[PDB]
Amino acid sequence: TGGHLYLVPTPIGNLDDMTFRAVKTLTAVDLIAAEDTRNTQKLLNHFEITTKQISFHEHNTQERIPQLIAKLKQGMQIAQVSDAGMPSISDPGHELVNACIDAHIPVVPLPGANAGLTALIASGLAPQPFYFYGFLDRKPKDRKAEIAGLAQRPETLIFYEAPHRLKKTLQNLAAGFGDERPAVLCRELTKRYEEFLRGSLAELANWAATDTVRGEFVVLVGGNPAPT
Amino acid sequence: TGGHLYLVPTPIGNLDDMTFRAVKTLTAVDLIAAEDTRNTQKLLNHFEITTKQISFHEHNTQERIPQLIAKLKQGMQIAQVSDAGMPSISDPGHELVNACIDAHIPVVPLPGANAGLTALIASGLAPQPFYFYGFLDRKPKDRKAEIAGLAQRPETLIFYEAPHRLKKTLQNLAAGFGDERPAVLCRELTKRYEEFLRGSLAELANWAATDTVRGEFVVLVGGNPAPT
Repeated sequence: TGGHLYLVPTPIGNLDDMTFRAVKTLTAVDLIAAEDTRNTQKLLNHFEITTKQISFHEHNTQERIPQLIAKLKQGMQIAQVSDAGMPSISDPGHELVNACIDAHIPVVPLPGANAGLTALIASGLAPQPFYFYGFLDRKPKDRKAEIAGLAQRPETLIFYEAPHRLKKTLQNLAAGFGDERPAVLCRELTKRYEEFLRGSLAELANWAATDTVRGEFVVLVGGNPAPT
Repeated sequence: TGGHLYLVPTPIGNLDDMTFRAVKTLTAVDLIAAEDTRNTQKLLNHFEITTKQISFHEHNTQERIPQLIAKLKQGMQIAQVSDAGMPSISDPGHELVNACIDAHIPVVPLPGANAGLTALIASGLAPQPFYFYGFLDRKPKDRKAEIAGLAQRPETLIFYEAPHRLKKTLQNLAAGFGDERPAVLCRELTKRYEEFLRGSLAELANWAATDTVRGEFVVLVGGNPAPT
């Protein structure tokens, strides 16, 4: 059996969100390439997986990718996992995938947890068509602009936001889209205090300024109801 | 404990793509609302789940939703599952979710299999931002038009297509986007003969005319490299 790269999703805060095939695959490969081996090691212990790990992240790629490709061309079975959910949505994973396609190594993606889509289905927002975006820009000036250039998308839009940034990002959202644009926040997805907060953007920006904001948020935004 | 609606993803052709929490949840609820109880019953047997089912699909919604809401307001724990993967992306599920939000019943989405995203991560196409679309229009005239109105999206686009329609849809894609637009087909995702075919749209339309086309396809299309 030739070398195969397996893309394996991991839980987003609930260990039972692991799949049977994820367990078997991580047990079966010769090596697991992880963003955070210390964090990943916790997951493997809980499922009693003994597979060795190798670190693989954004400070590693230029050194790690050729090492990984080489072991794959030798016939090694390798898994790539991220810190939470769906790997290879981000650059370091996506980059290893392209190297595999280039070296004609097969890539087997396992289906599994994705926070943006999991939130989407419970949001009450129209779940199809949809535009997954992720984090808005870190730089204040660059964010206000990428929002304005999205104010006409007619579909549900999906963002992620870090807690300390939620308030300001909701305000910009409301500035660039309109206060009365429907939206939904998903806090603590898959954990004890999982919570959806639904309302307008103005309404949710306000709420963000009054509360203890903890944990990563999914921020869902209804599309423009009359574009162009 | 109040009534809760659980949205539970099911495999897309591999039974190990089931999650631990999916098993526990379907074991724990009082009732499971399924698109195809006969097909769903097979899944429950294999995991030895004995929970009763109730049919729920697009010919059922107007009768079933009020029945379901009522049992939820009584305190019943109910799960909704689709025929494959991620439920409540489609109308009948989405519609039950809105009724829950309206009646202030909690909705707990479980993370799980989604064919469009699972393909995406192995495609070699830029996986972020992305625009999940699903099936293009059934009516020939309405398809050629919805394609032209997407020819400027700069992100990866994700469609689904039925086998007998793959050839014609690839041709229209190439007519409305340009022959040289990069694309990827994902055939038999998660099954024995799982396969990604990567190349230009012209290239893949051609291939569709020469081969035995079986099973549902994911069809991924790179974004316009210079919009507007």
